[PDB]
Amino acid sequence: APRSVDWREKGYVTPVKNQGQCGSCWAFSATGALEGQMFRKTGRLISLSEQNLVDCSGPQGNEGCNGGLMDYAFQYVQDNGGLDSEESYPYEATEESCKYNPKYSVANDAGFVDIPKQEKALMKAVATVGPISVAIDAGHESFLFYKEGIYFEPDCSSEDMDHGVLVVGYGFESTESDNNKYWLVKNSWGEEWGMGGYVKMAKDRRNHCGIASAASYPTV
Ligand SMILES: *[C@@H](C(=O)OCC)[C@H](O)C(=O)N[C@@H](CC(C)C)C(=O)NCCC(C)C
Repeated sequence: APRSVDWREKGYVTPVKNQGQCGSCWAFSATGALEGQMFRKTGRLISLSEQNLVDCSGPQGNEGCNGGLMDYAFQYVQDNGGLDSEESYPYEATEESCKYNPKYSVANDAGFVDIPKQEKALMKAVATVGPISVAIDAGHESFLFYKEGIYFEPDCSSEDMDHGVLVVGYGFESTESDNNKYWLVKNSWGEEWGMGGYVKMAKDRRNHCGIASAASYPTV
């Protein structure tokens, strides 16, 4: 497979968003993955509504600002027959009653694919599909203060993930330790966090922070 992938250069990726103080990481991960697959299909990049997911995908198992899962979001879009655009259903960082309106739907999916729990399988998916939804252990102060370089947290867990994010590619850069490979990850904490809102997370370092343990994408 390729040594370097960046789906932002192919037009698959919207700008970095900010979930605020709502526990809706799962919705931002899911919209990011669906934005990529919809672009793959139609050639149009349209920002999608996280609030739509927060308010409306409870029946699929999500819990609004109290948490959720990207697969449940993908199941909602399939079950519901649509998902509204960001512009039409903007983000409020709080859970309200469902206000979905199919007239303003701009996306659909026919299910989702869970990737085997191996970084090699994740690499194949990123290389051939587009941006991929992933879960990571972000529960460390080092992640809060990340600025640049390849993120490696020795206390990171590969089994207990708490934050859904989006892999938009992978690459390499020479480092002191010769652990040079990284996943290119879009976060949802605004562009002031990390490197314009992105983090390079250690790749092929024993599933660091669990990035390959719960990876998936929607079928479009
Ligand atoms: C993620 C978030 O906003 O983190 C703060 C930045 C949420 O807390 C969240 O939904 N977490 C989620 C696991 C992620 C998606 C890997 C979770 O804890 N889900 C629990 C089960 C769910 C069915 C309610």
